Amino acid sequence: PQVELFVKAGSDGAKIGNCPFSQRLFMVLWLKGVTFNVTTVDTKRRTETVQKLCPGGELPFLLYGTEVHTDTNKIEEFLEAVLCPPRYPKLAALNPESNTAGLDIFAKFSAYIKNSNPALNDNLEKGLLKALKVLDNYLTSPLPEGVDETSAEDEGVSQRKFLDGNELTLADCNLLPKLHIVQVVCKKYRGFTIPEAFRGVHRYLSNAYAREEFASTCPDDEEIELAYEQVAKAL
Repeated sequence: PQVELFVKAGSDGAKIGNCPFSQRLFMVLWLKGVTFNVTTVDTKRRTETVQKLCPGGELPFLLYGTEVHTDTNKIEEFLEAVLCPPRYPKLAALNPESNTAGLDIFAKFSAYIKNSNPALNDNLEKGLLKALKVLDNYLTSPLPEGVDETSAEDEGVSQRKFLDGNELTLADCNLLPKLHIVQVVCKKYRGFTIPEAFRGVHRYLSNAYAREEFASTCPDDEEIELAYEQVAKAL
């Protein structure tokens, strides 16, 4: 069946807008290997076709054949269920812990970036750093080794590329768009970076930036920053 993902447009009404849900679903479709369209929607000037498909204005939404699906979590679950083996790869993580690691970071970032009081900034910075460290601990703790790596048993070096192993999973599709926003926005508006001491987080992001499924689905830095001009507050 025809597959079409509709996502909120950015500042010019044409490019993909900042939205971690849009990027998540783009990543899931890309990783499945299915043929699909991505189309943007300017909410201030929606096309007639879009107004008829999604009268309620929900975004992102997915057209699968002639049927419209809304709610990012429900869309993802649906895609995982219908684009399944043997024709398409299963993308669900094998370890439930992969689906909870780092889940709290984005809301801690939001609280941090939306604050304007200088002293309170420092409490919020600590909350964000603690959440990033808990993710770092997950990324540096071992999981069963994939069949394409033998270093753990051969040399004593346990390593993996992503949250759950050496392949991108649904968990990474949720988390990576959010971490990317955290990075770009915190650098711009706070001069804050994820500490180099968090090796797990840095190795993960390096490995992810080397995959087009992630790198190519990121909005450009200026667009992300622009989307935060009425969200981020100056101290």
